[PDB]
Amino acid sequence: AANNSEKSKALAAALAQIEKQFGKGSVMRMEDGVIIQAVSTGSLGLDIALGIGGLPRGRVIEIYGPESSGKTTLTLQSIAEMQKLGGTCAFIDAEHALDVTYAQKLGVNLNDLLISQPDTGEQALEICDALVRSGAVDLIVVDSVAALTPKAEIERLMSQALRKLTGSINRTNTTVIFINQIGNALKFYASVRLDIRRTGSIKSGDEVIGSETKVKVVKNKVAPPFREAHFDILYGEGTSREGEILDLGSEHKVVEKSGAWYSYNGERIGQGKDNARNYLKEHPELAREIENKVRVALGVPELAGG
Amino acid sequence: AANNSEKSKALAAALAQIEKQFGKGSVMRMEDGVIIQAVSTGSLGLDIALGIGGLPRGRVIEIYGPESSGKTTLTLQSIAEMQKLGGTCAFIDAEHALDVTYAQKLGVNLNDLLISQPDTGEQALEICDALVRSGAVDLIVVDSVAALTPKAEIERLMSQALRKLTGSINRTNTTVIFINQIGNALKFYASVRLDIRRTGSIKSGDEVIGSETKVKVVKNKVAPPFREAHFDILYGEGTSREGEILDLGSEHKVVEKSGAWYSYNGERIGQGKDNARNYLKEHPELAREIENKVRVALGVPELAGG
Amino acid sequence: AANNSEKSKALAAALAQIEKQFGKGSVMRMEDGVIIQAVSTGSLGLDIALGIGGLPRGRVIEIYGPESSGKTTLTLQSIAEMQKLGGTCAFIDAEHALDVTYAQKLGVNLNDLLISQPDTGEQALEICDALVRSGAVDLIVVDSVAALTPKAEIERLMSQALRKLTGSINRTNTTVIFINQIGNALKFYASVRLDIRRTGSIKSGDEVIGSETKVKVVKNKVAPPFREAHFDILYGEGTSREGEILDLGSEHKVVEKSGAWYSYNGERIGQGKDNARNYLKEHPELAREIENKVRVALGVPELAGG
Amino acid sequence: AANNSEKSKALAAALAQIEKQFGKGSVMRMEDGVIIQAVSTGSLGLDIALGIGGLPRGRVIEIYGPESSGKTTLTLQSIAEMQKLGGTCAFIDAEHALDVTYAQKLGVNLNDLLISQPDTGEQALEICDALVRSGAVDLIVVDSVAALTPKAEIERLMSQALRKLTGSINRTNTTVIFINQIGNALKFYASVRLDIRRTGSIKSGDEVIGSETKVKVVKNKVAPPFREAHFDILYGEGTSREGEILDLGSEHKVVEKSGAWYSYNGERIGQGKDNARNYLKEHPELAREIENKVRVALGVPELAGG
Amino acid sequence: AANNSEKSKALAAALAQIEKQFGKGSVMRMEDGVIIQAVSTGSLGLDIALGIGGLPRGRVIEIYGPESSGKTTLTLQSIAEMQKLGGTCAFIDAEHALDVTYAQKLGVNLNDLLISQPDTGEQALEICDALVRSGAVDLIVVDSVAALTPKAEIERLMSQALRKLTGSINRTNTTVIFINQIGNALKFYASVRLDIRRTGSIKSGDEVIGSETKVKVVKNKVAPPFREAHFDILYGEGTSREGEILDLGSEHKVVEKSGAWYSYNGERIGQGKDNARNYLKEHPELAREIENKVRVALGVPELAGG
Amino acid sequence: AANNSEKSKALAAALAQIEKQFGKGSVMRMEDGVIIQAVSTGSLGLDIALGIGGLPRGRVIEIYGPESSGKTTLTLQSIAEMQKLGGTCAFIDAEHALDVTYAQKLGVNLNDLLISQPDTGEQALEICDALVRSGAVDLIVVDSVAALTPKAEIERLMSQALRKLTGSINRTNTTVIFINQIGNALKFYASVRLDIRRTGSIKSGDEVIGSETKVKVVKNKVAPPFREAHFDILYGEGTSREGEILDLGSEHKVVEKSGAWYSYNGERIGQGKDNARNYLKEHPELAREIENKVRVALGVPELAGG
Ligand SMILES: Nc1ncnc2c1ncn2[C@@H]1O[C@H](COP(=O)(O)OP(=O)(O)OP(=O)(O)O)[C@@H](O)[C@H]1O
Ligand SMILES: Nc1ncnc2c1ncn2[C@@H]1O[C@H](COP(=O)(O)OP(=O)(O)OP(=O)(O)O)[C@@H](O)[C@H]1O
Ligand SMILES: Nc1ncnc2c1ncn2[C@@H]1O[C@H](COP(=O)(O)OP(=O)(O)OP(=O)(O)O)[C@@H](O)[C@H]1O
Ligand SMILES: Nc1ncnc2c1ncn2[C@@H]1O[C@H](COP(=O)(O)OP(=O)(O)OP(=O)(O)O)[C@@H](O)[C@H]1O
Ligand SMILES: Nc1ncnc2c1ncn2[C@@H]1O[C@H](COP(=O)(O)OP(=O)(O)OP(=O)(O)O)[C@@H](O)[C@H]1O
Ligand SMILES: Nc1ncnc2c1ncn2[C@@H]1O[C@H](COP(=O)(O)OP(=O)(O)OP(=O)(O)O)[C@@H](O)[C@H]1O
Ligand SMILES: [Ca+2]
Ligand SMILES: [Ca+2]
Ligand SMILES: [Ca+2]
Ligand SMILES: [Ca+2]
Ligand SMILES: [Ca+2]
Ligand SMILES: [Ca+2]
Repeated sequence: AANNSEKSKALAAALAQIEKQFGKGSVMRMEDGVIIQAVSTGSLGLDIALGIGGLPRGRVIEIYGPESSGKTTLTLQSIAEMQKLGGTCAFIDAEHALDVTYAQKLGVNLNDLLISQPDTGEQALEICDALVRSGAVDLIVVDSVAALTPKAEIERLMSQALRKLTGSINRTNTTVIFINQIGNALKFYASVRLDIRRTGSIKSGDEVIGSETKVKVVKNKVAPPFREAHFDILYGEGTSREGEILDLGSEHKVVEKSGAWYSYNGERIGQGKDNARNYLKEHPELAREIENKVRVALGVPELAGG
Repeated sequence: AANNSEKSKALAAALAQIEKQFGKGSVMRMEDGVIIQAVSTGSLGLDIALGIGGLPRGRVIEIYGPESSGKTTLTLQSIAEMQKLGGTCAFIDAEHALDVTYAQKLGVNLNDLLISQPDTGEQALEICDALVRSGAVDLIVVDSVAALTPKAEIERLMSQALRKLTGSINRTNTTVIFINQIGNALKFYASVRLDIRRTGSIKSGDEVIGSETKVKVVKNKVAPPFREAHFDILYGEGTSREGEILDLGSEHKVVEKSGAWYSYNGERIGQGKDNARNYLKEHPELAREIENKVRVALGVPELAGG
Repeated sequence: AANNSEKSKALAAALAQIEKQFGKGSVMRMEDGVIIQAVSTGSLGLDIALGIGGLPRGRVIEIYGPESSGKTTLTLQSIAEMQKLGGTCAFIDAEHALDVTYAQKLGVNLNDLLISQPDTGEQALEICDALVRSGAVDLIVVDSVAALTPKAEIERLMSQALRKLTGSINRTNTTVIFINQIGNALKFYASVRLDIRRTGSIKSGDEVIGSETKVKVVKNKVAPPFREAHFDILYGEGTSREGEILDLGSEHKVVEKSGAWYSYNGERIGQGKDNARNYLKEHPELAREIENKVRVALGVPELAGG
Repeated sequence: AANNSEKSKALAAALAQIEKQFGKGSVMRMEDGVIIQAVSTGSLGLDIALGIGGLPRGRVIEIYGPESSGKTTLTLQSIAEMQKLGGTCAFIDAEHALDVTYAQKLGVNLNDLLISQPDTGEQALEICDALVRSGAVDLIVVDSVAALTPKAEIERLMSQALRKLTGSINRTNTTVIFINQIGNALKFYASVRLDIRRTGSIKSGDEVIGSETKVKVVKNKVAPPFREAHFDILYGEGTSREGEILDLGSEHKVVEKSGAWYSYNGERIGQGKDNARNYLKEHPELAREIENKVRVALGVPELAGG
Repeated sequence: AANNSEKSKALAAALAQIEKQFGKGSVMRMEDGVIIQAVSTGSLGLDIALGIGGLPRGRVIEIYGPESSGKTTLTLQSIAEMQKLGGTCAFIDAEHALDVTYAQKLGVNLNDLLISQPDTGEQALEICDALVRSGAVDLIVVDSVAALTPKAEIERLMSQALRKLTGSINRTNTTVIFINQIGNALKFYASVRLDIRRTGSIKSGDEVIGSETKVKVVKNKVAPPFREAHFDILYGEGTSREGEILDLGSEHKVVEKSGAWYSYNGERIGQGKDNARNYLKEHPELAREIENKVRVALGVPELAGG
Repeated sequence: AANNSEKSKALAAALAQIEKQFGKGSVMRMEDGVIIQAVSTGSLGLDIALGIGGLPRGRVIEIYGPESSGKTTLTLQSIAEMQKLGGTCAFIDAEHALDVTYAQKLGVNLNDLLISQPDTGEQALEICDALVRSGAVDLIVVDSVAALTPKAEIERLMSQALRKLTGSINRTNTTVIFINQIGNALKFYASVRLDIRRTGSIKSGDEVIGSETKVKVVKNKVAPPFREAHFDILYGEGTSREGEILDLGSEHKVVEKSGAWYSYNGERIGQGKDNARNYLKEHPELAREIENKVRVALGVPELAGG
């Protein structure tokens, strides 16, 4: 009774003192929402699972998973989203696999993309630090952890580098994403860790044209962890974000399914999911409007409209 | 003399204080007119009997009467009228008898009609409350009182629900109509109670094509009670409102009967009542113009023209 | 000399003060013309004798004379003229003698004619007052004075009624004509009093087809009194107005008689009076043009052309 | 030398000042031409002698001469010419000799001719004044001066009348011609005075069919005086104007005499004068064309062609 | 350790005392930058090699080198730059080779250029002194050392003159440049000595249109000596300064080479070096903006923008 | 050595004592400048030759020379200059030759000019004395010496008069100029004596439009004597002062000759001397600005600008 009031008073005061003393995000409740500066992953479901609506800026991010699970796709979409915000992006490459026609399809502006193919793991982290320290680079993607071979071996690395790097990152608000194939110092320094995997084939006839994808946020220091997103990745197209908008939009009653049609605000979008997705692809301002309504319904920060 | 002046002064001051203290409509004179936000019943005669020109918005309405007397017809017309105003409508159904071809003939837009077929009487009133609380539903029809069986029985309900519901209704201006076949808590919470019954057959040859209908306003908190309306309900067509317009229009000298013809503003409408009704059906803007003149002559608020 | 100037100055100033104090028309000179809103009697000669070109609107008119002298004819023509102006007319009948084929021949539109056959003299004047008070009736004919029997007798009337009626008439600009067969309160309230009588037969062979008619304006408050008009009334046709136009037109040099022909503006109208009258009947716009020239020559207001 | 220049400068300036001060026509040179609104006399030779091509409008004209010299003929032709211009004419007759078959032969439209046969000389001049004052009469012929007997005698007249009449004539542009048989006040008020006389017989066999006629302009205030015209007047036909056109036309080289033929513009008109005159009578538009060329050659204003 | 701190303390204090006692620039470190009032040489590379961004004002300058190496070009550009600053310039000529079409192409305003062709070496230095002493001449070019023949010979000079001249120069802030063909007193008095030579031909086909040029700063009292600049001199155009801006701009990452294009601030300048140079020639405010960014990157004072 | 120092010390002390004892101007060096209250002669060259920039105020001036050499011109210009200073002027005339259109062209305000034509030489000097003694006349011109005939002769004069007059002149600061045609007492009392003569014709075609003029200051007590001025006097225009400004201005480097143009402060004045003179005439404030710079360069006091 007064026991319960006394107990809730004490919990609140402790939670507040913990946040003051150890920093925001140090203790959360598992289903907490958010009251934030983020860059979209290009997946609405993943932006929602992240709680703040995207990857947090000025932080270290790790994305790991088996090859062809969607890691590079997610980072190229993040680059395209950051470029849309007006930000400058760099790709530090130790894998030599980038396909720039694909990057372009995902919205990356290659004219403005910085690229580095470093001579060693040391050199990769030092170049990464130099770009962070410039104060003029907004997002860096490092591909990939394992490939970051020490000079001695070519003829604790991660750990001292990450110490130096995180120092720089905190001063300049640069976002840095490491792609890791499936390293340990990363586990503590990262504010967000994503576990991505293929969960099924998508097929046209017996031609596979894509993959069902699951991403789990296994570490999240800016909103509660362990949320998941499920979306399609289509060959040549990346995340089917328009599909997410229709699915989540209909689920949360923003978008109507009227017989065979998807409709929004009393107007038809398309007959069947493929037609409706294509219409949203052709009408990106409408797509963004609907997306933002879905974000608001779920308590997730909006993206830029306009 | 001065006795009479003193007496009239005292009556007026008491009536004014009663209205201030107990609310408008608490004491009226039986033939009072009105100085109001209403939705039409689809019957001109009933809108006139209601005094304010329709059902009052933000209030509870009860419509009761024997089966096939016209209750569902009146509520579907009210839905069509509310949709014409731009309002969102819901039908909460415990009778499983709705005919949507008929609803469409009466002008209901099924695309925009919310529908619920609840699992119990409790569930019906809770869903009704949730829709009222949304602030986004303008009119709810609940069919029907008796059918609202308590969960325990399936395996005071009305009374506590109506307490909660009327609280919500007053905050959001939602209109809620209960259809009752021939419950007690309704008698006090309802601002308007309608008693509807069939009073005769309408025939083509020996084929009955409709029914003469009488509606009595047995409770009216927004204008004086106990007025009545008489109109035809035709199978497949609902209230013969064009017939009411010609009848009341001619009665109150707005519409002329010139020999065999009905005429308005010096122009023929049709030869005989059937032809004139059909012409008004084909010329709804004229029908509304004449209807509104009749309303004005009787001291009843107008509907939207245009 | 200066005596004459002083005397004319004094007369003028008195006449002006009398008009200001007692109202226009209170003192006139017997051959005064006019500087007016009127409705034609259907007789050009009578419209001229009235000075203002017709009966004055917003006033009481009395027309009296022996039966079959032309009273009803004059009032039906006045109705037809008022309807031509767009005005609404009523006939209050205590004589039960109206012939509506004749009324139609005289140009009355029966569709728009209000009719009343009152239960008593009181009822006649009360209905007359109600029509005046509507503000929507332009001309009322009351037939006839003597027939207006008091209720008590059926089982001062005129006088108190005329007091009330003239009050209403002055507010609404309604014209009211009383037909009187040959009452006293009428003598003062009437602005115009007409004395009409038959003065001779008109014959085809030994078949009488009409009557020579004399109307004397015995009271005139809107222009000088005691002028007279002489015209034919033909069975089935009313006043021979085309005959008046030719006669007065030729008299005042507007219309030419060239040998056997009547001519206007250098063009033949017809050979002999009957042919010329028929031509004007067939060419009413020409008839009106010539009529208006005659009115202008005599200092009488014009009618509508077009 | 400079004497001559100084003298011509002074003369011109005086002539200009005289015209400004005393009016146009006050001083002229005897052979002056003209730079005018006129009505033809029906004689080309006389229209030329008048300088302005006809009698001046808005002026008083006197025509005097022995009986049968051609006075009435000239005035009837002037009437016919004025009617051709669209003007309204009046004949004020104290002689009782008019032959209207002759007037018609000369082109007078009797339908439009006003006629007066006054009771006295006074009455004649007063009617003349009233017609002038109308502003609607273009030409008045008064026949004849001597016959204008004073009332007293029947049981200075001309002089006070002419004062009043000339006042009216100047305001309204009416032309007034007085025929005088062979009065003194006329000598000064008239702008033009014509002296007409027979100078010889015209014969067919020993049948006289006409008369050689001489007209002298003894007073002319609109162009120089004392010019003369000589022409034939034929019984029943008036002035032989076609003969004048051929004579003056050939004299001034407009018309050719080719052997026995008269020709104009390279085309034969007729063999011998009689045939050529008749052809011009039958072809009045050609006659007018040739007449106007002759007028132009002589510096005389043209008539209407068409 | 503390040995090193003690040693660095002592060096700094000595360097500071040397500067105070012998003057700024007396001891420098070879790669020192600068913390200055300068006039541009018209070569960005040479302005950079000079450290302060141009020739120092209020000082003596020597420029020496073989004929046609670019000496006169550099001094005419310095004149044009000084005139751009609003300064008054003089050219003292003992060589008689000036081409003023070329001077104009290089931006010299001939209207404001003072010119002297002295009678002897003595007279040249005395006129130079008089111009310096005026306090109204900002830059003097003396062409050329060897040609400055003593009067006695025409029928130590430099040394006593330079003593007097440097006294005047220090009081008035006049800049004086001596052109020397390849004198000894100059070696000590000069604050800056430039060694310029042709190092190669520039060709269009087999037509030589210019020369590769090297300038070495062999003496520099205002910033460290022995730096070098390499640039093109084109016949008729002088130093290719726009070429320097593109080269140094791209080298120091201010200007982008994107495929075949040079670009700055995200906007194309031109396809290939010639087109980009011409664009900068046509857009001098942009050229200056880019030049100044390059200066800032290298630690060199800026020029006036605007 | 010390001989030279002793000698220069002695000279200076003697010169200083001579000035104290005999008055300023008693001993000068021939090329001395000046350290003064003056009125301009209207000639810049003459104002410069006078050393103090004009005639000295409060002194006697003699101007002598052959007729038409420019004496009257110089005195009328002096009057115009004195009036410009706000001073009151008088002209005492024994020659009767003054042309006041010319005086006006030279800038004399005739409204304010006092004039006297005395009866004798005695009377002239007595009136001159009375005007001086008023304390209210600033400049008096006496024309002319020879014409100043003694009364006895009409039926030593100069000498006793000049004694009295110079006494008055010294008290009141009046300037008095005597014009003398080519008297002895004048030679000593005058502070300034001018010898003016024509030295050549100025011609347009073979029309002489003016005269080259030389003025020598043969006596000067306020600055060194014997300086000369040469200027044009143009018929109707007086001294060509704008021409002097351009000539002396260009000579002393204030005004530029740039090709065919005269220019000042970088702005064109006119193409050729005539155009430049006219521009300065139209822009008197500029003319004065340039004139004053020339005066300052020569060590001569300035005139009022503004
Ligand atoms: N160049 C490309 N063109 C078209 N689609 C591509 C391309 N690369 C990848 N994809 C799509 O994205 C899916 C995952 O590829 P992605 O490179 O994003 O994963 P990854 O984990 O970075 O791969 P890896 O480990 O092989 O370097 C692929 O299965 C394919 O459907
Ligand atoms: N589906 C329909 N099609 C055509 N006409 C109908 C239909 N339903 C009702 N009507 C007309 O309206 C009349 C009354 O029906 P309505 O359903 O409005 O009354 P109710 O009181 O709600 O009925 P119940 O009590 O049977 O559910 C009927 O007699 C019929 O004439
Ligand atoms: N029904 C009719 N048809 C044709 N002509 C008619 C008719 N009624 C009247 N007239 C003509 O008009 C004349 C006068 O009739 P009117 O009714 O105008 O006079 P009244 O004074 O109103 O008559 P009463 O006193 O008989 O009611 C008649 O003599 C007749 O020539
Ligand atoms: N009625 C006529 N019919 C034919 N020709 C006529 C007629 N009247 C006149 N003429 C011709 O005109 C000539 C002159 O007649 P006119 O009447 O013009 O002269 P007048 O001076 O007015 O005559 P009077 O003085 O006789 O009244 C006659 O000689 C005749 O040739
Ligand atoms: N009059 C000119 N027109 C065009 N280009 C010129 C001209 N003079 C010089 N140049 C260009 O500049 C280069 C060097 O000439 P400049 O006179 O600047 O050198 P310099 O050392 O002063 O010459 P010199 O020693 O011959 O007097 C030439 O090779 C030529 O390309
Ligand atoms: N009235 C005038 N109009 C125009 N120019 C004149 C006039 N008077 C003099 N000048 C110009 O000035 C010149 C000298 O005249 P000015 O009268 O100044 O000399 P002066 O020595 O006083 O003459 P004088 O001895 O004849 O009285 C003349 O040659 C003429 O060019
Ligand atoms: Ca809808
Ligand atoms: Ca009607
Ligand atoms: Ca006619
Ligand atoms: Ca770019
Ligand atoms: Ca004054
Ligand atoms: Ca210049």
